[PDB]
Amino acid sequence: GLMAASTEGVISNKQVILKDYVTGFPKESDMQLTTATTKLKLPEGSKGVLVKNLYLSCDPYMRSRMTKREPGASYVDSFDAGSPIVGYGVAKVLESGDPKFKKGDLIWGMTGWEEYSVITSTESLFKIQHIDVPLSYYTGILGMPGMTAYAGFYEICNPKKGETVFVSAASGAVGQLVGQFAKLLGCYVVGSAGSKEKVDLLKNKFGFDNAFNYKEEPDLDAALKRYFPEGIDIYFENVGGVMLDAVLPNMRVHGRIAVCGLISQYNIAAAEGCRNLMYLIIKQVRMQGFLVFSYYHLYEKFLEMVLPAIKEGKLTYVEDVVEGLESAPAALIGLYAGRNVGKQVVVVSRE
Amino acid sequence: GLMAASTEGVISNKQVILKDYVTGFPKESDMQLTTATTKLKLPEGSKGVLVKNLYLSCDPYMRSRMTKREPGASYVDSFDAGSPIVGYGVAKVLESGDPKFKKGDLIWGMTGWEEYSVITSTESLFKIQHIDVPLSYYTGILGMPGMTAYAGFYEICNPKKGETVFVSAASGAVGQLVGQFAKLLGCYVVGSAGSKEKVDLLKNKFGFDNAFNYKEEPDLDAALKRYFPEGIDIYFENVGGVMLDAVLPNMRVHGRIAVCGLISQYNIAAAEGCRNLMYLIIKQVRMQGFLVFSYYHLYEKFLEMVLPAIKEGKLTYVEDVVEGLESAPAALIGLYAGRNVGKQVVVVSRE
Ligand SMILES: NC(=O)c1ccc[n+]([C@@H]2O[C@H](COP(=O)([O-])OP(=O)(O)OC[C@H]3O[C@@H](n4cnc5c(N)ncnc54)[C@H](OP(=O)(O)O)[C@@H]3O)[C@@H](O)[C@H]2O)c1
Ligand SMILES: NC(=O)c1ccc[n+]([C@@H]2O[C@H](COP(=O)([O-])OP(=O)(O)OC[C@H]3O[C@@H](n4cnc5c(N)ncnc54)[C@H](OP(=O)(O)O)[C@@H]3O)[C@@H](O)[C@H]2O)c1
Ligand code: NA
Ligand code: NA
Repeated sequence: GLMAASTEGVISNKQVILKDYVTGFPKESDMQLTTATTKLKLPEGSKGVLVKNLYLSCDPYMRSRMTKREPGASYVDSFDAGSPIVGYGVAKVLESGDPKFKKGDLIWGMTGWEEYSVITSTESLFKIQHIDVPLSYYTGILGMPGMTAYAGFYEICNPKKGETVFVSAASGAVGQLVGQFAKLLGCYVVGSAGSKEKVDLLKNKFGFDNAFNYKEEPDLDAALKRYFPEGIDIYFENVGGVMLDAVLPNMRVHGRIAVCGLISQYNIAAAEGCRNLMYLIIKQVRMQGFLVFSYYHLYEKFLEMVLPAIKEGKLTYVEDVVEGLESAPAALIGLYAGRNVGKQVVVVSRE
Repeated sequence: GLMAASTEGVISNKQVILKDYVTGFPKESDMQLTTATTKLKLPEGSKGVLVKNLYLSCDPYMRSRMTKREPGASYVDSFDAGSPIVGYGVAKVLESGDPKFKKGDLIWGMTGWEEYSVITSTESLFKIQHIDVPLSYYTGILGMPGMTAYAGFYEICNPKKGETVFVSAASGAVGQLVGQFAKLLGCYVVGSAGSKEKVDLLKNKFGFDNAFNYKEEPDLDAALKRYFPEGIDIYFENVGGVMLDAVLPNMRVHGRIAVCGLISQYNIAAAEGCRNLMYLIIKQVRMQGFLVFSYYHLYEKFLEMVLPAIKEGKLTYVEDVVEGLESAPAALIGLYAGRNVGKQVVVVSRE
């Protein structure tokens, strides 16, 4: 077989399309791998960038964008059926209408699930300077998940030396950093995760004081009392559901719950009830939700702290890396089954 | 018929006894009116007071004390089966072992459901000085409920001029004050209550901007959008249950929920689930429980503000007054049916 090159400079652009809006849990077959065509040229008048995508993030929030809604009651618009999935990634600039960015610069920000994207505005892109770390880190510890852990722990939890900290989904992109931040502060830290592998990772890689497999614990209250005989000062909440109900009676007086996520609720049409809210009164607890995008003014301050800590080996990170856009649908769905061990990354292209 | 006076100075002391611990909703027949005897003499060595009870408070928390528990996981010990109900009241000192208190002084604090009580310690009693108000006010606006409204609204809600405020159980002991405090601050204030009488009281007596009868609203979300077309900055939560679920999607960004009470949950063995907690994240809401007893250091500051406001007619109060200890069981149970119109008081004796 033989394929002539295009005399109009057309090349192939593989894409992951959302075929149609999703009800309940997403399936691989809700997405379609396709091959489009592109002339690698920016639209006339573009103030944006034409990029080659290198790495894509799989992030839990992305399921919410697969449900059809009008712009509102969500912080962000639905995906468009028939168009590529969009999400955070790391890309190389091919052409720019903004002279801040030149060919060969590396960026992170919202991009398409495709080999090549046009991003119409640069105002929400970050130009990468420090490349003495794996570039995939700018989807996790040096991107949106790392900023989430930094904001949620240091700005919402009011953490103090000697406090007790519980983290759910603790081996994941956000949780693995919260627990390290807490350990470095001098807190007692425990995490919950969904397998022996992830429990062992918490104790051995991340230095949590203890951890347990929630899927093997018939009695979550008894598990939390095993590790917190005098209660929990801070709950960093990533999951919601039965774990939140089990936590509430185990909070300390003036305890805090940072409500980062509620991933156990993301795929069911009607959420489970939280039943132990009386303990917010009895223990005088502050339960506070937050959105990372309200804290990006702190990003440069965050990088000034975390880059040298990674270099010094004070902070570490575990990524789950899968190869190719072809892998991306299964990697995204896998978040809701705990398939990922650490932060889920898709490698579209290393260069 | 003829009854000789006792040659040992014994007199009759009517009491309301808890016959046995309560499961589910309390009944009048869970309590027993009885006549004991007393020699109005303090025990040898007593550092406390012998008092004549004048007024008793019916307060929602009292149901929790009718369930048997070990000392813990509740901020206070169960009632004793076979002994008088205890709760906040207003009393006259007959005899004292503490010379701070003399015969004829008026106090408020925790006392027995009886004509005469021995209170073993004075450390938690307040000696009343200002008697140019109804003495019953020291069970409500000048007692524990008034302190609750002051602390919860001014210390937990971070209220600001022009903010939107929603109050549940808004015609009750606490809620009727929160809404007045909010109106005086320049907030837009709406309240929910369980009857037309109480709705009309909110608009006409307390100057709320609006109010509605939750028992007549099939769609609580639609009712809240009627009164809050741009959402709720502060929810002062007294009820929990379906009202909390309806509020959450109607919160404004950086909205606050002061969790004072959850009375819809007090009598059912398993609480209803709160299902809309995702909105704590989407709207970045602070949902914070508190206990009035952590704020009694502010009581003298509270009285310096509220006494002149009551005298000037800036603040008003509505009490539901029933006559006699014989009325007390039905008045207490009535709280869980909304029988009370305003703060529920029992008159044991006017002097
Ligand atoms: N507020 C914000 O701005 C913000 C930003 C970023 C992330 N978040 C939230 O933070 C949380 C963590 O995100 P992440 O990126 O770090 O994800 P992640 O932990 O790397 O991956 C998701 C993990 O969720 C766990 N999980 C999935 N379904 C579950 C269920 N039904 N019950 C309990 N655990 C379940 C799984 O771990 P196990 O194997 O341990 O079950 C899975 O590996 C998510 O809720 C996300 O939405 C919020
Ligand atoms: N955190 C603290 O330190 C503290 C201190 C004091 C009080 N509190 C709490 O504050 C709340 C109000 O106390 P309060 O003394 O002012 O009581 P209150 O409002 O004077 O009386 C209770 C009222 O609750 C309402 N209610 C009863 N069952 C209900 C249900 N199933 N659904 C909805 N509403 C229901 C009724 O009003 P409607 O006719 O309008 O239904 C009833 O009149 C209570 O939850 C109490 O426990 C907390
Ligand atoms: Na501690
Ligand atoms: Na407002």
